[PDB]
Amino acid sequence: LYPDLSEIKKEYNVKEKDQVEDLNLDSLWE
Repeated sequence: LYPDLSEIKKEYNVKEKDQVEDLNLDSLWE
């Protein structure tokens, strides 16, 4: 329940992932 209580930690926690998953599900598909 409630927010992620992060939403600027999460996005910070995701931006780092939203920048790598590619190189795993896009870097080896290239």
